[PDB]
Amino acid sequence: KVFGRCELAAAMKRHGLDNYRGYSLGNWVCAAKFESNFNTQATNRNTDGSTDYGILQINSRWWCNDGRTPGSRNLCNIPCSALLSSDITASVNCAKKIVSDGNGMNAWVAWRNRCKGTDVQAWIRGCRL
Repeated sequence: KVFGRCELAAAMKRHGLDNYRGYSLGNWVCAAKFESNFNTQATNRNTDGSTDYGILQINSRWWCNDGRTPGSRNLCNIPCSALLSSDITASVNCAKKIVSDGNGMNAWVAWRNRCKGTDVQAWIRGCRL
């Protein structure tokens, strides 16, 4: 599923991501935008053999199991495919764990290189939340 911006913001908010660990909703939406372009089915192979899955490009070496990432951990205890569902519940729950890991949203390379320090509020402008 390819979410609309305001649609994703609404879902992310309902799921409790707004201000989660101090990150305003705009940060989350911004990250999703540059990580997957709001596409829950987005998958990207990484040089290390792992693969990023879903709307927030959750990695298979640490967070989910895809059956082809040696030395993987599956910290979110979930098949990576669950991170591709139209129902972002799995991605959100997993994301919550990732952001709480210690480096905050810096865990999302796209967020750090394209969202961090910018006016992320712009990502939720016009949305009815």
